[PDB]
Amino acid sequence: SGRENLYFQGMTETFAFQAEINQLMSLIINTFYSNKEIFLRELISNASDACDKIRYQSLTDPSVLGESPRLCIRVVPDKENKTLTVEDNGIGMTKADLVNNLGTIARSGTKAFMEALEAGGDMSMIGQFGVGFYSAYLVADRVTVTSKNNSDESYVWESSAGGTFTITSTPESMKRGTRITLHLKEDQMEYLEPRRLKELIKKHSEFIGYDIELMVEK
Ligand SMILES: Nc1ncnc2c1ncn2[C@@H]1O[C@H](COP(=O)(O)OP(=O)(O)O)[C@@H](O)[C@H]1O
Ligand SMILES: [Mg+2]
Repeated sequence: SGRENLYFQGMTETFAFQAEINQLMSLIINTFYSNKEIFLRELISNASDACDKIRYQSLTDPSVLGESPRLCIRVVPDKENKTLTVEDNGIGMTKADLVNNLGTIARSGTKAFMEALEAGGDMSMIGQFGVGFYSAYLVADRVTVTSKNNSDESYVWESSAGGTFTITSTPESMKRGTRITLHLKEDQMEYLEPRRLKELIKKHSEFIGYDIELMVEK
C-alpha cells in the first residue's frame, strides 16, 4: 500500500531544519547585501568537491564512474523559467546525505557566522564558516537539489526557507551527480545573462580543476 502498489507514483516527505540553520536561512533570504554574486562561487566549489570525491574513489575502483567517466561542471541559465542551474557528475548525495548535510545536522559555525554578520563581518566568508550552500538564498526564493549517488535512488530536496524542506522520490528517475536549481528573486534576473555568468565563472574558477561549461540559450 506504498512504494510496491501498482498505482504508486511518488512520495514527498517534509522535514524541519535544525534551529540555527533555519535562523541562518531567514537571515540570508531577507538581508540586503551588495555583493550577492558570491553565491555562484559556493555552487561551483561544491560541484568541484563532489567531483574530487568520485575522482579519488575511481583511482582504486574505476567502475564507480559507470558510463560517465568525464568529470565536469555545467552552468545552465533558463530565462523562461527564471532559474539558474549548476550541474555536476560528482559523487552525488544519498537520501541520508540530503537530509543530514542539507539542513538537519548542526554546523558548529552557524551561530558564529550570524554573530560575525551583526558585528560587521563579511557575508563572503559564509563558506569558511561551513555553511556555504545557504548563500543560494541571497539570490533565490527557492532551491531544488536533484541528486544521485551510486549506493541509492535519485531524490529531490527542495526548500523556500520557510522552516522546512522536502525530500521527493519517484519509482523511475537523473544519472550520478547533482543538479542545483535556483529560482531567482524578481530583482536578481542579471544571473540569467550570458555575459554576467561568463565573467563571474572566469572570476572564481582559475583554481577549479574541472571543465566548467556555460550552456547558451536560444
Ligand atoms: N554538488 C554537490 N554534490 C555533493 N554534495 C554536495 C553538493 N552541494 C552540496 N553538497 C553537500 O552539502 C554540504 C554542505 O555544503 P556547504 O554548505 O557548501 O559546506 P561545505 O562545502 O563547507 O561542506 C557539503 O558538505 C556536501 O555534503
Ligand atoms: Mg561548500
